[PDB]
Amino acid sequence: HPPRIAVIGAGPAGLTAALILHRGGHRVSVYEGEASGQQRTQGGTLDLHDDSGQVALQRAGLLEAFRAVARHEGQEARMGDPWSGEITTGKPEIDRGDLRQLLLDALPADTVQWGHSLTALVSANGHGLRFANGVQREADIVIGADGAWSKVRAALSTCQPLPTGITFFEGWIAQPAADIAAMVGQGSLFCFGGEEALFVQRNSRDRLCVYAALKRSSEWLDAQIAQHGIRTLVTGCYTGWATNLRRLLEACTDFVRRPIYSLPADFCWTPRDGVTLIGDAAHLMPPVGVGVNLAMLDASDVAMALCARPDAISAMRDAEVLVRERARALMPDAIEGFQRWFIT
Ligand SMILES: Cc1cc2nc3c(=O)[nH]c(=O)nc-3n(C[C@H](O)[C@H](O)[C@H](O)COP(=O)(O)OP(=O)(O)OC[C@H]3O[C@@H](n4cnc5c(N)ncnc54)[C@H](O)[C@@H]3O)c2cc1C
Ligand SMILES: [Cl-]
Repeated sequence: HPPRIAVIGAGPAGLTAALILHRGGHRVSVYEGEASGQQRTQGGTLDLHDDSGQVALQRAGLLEAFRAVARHEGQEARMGDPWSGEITTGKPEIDRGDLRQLLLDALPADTVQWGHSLTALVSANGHGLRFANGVQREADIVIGADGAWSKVRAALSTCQPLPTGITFFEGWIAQPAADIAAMVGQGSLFCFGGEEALFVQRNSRDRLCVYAALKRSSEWLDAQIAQHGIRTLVTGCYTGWATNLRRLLEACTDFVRRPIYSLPADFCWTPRDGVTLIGDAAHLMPPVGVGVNLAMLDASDVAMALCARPDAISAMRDAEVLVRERARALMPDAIEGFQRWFIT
């Protein structure tokens, strides 16, 4: 019988896998924890690399669609001196929500099962899935594309992501003043102040995404935030910075706390027939510019294998080796490199 394929997660990995499987004539459902009204809130910017994200879109028949919608407007990465506030200068881009929309727009209406938050995977008739809403399903193939805190990973491993000692505080400037819009430009502004850093990107709707990155223990942040709240704590950490960069920070309405976790480079799970992990589920690592690109490439490796080969279990097993070998080669530099951003 043609296999019942369950994808857990409607991120870039899960949607990329579902689209390649659908186009290969496979029966695929994606189970997404979030309700449909959740895309269109995410608008951070990213670029798809010619050897990963763009390969995945080509495999899914969407490379030209991506090229039609991408910005090719020569977005430059700028550097800011935290103390002088001086800015210097030294790749097809798409907002995160527009990437997810592109994949959703290419899929049949029924593909994604919204409000299906996986709570258990129970293996051998194949694999049982239980959802927080009480729904039960049975699948022959389960692709874990369920992100940093993958429930599918929790079925295969007791190993958890570890804190990096860095937390990003994410803010938005919906209508930047002329001065801060001109300072950031059309692209990115990166400011490394040691244990404080500031990462700003303009998205396709001329909104600024702000990451206030703090090297602080979770315990210290808990105490300070409990007392002062997020906004006061975040702004308080940059009082030694140039006035121009502090104004950029103070223009943010709210901040969300985004602890930066990573799986360890030595991460392993015992392979299980008919179950695998892709993207952040398989190899969550600090945000050094690989995550969406790897997620989509992983999805395309696994989905192509399931389309090309009649032995589904063996196809998945071979694709998993490639996913894991590729990620293990990148994770040490990602983990150590990220730490070196915050050295003093
Ligand atoms: C602050 C920050 C900045 C980043 N910047 C960049 C960047 O500039 N460039 C870049 O390439 N990457 C960046 N990343 C990394 C990137 O966001 C991720 O690597 C990428 O989104 C992973 O895709 P995915 O499909 O594996 O997982 P996700 O995109 O996390 O998708 C997982 C999906 O699974 C769903 N889900 C979770 N648990 C369940 C469950 N139990 N049942 C059902 N559904 C579930 C979630 O709702 C979600 O839709 C950044 C990350 C952070 C934290
Ligand atoms: Cl990343």
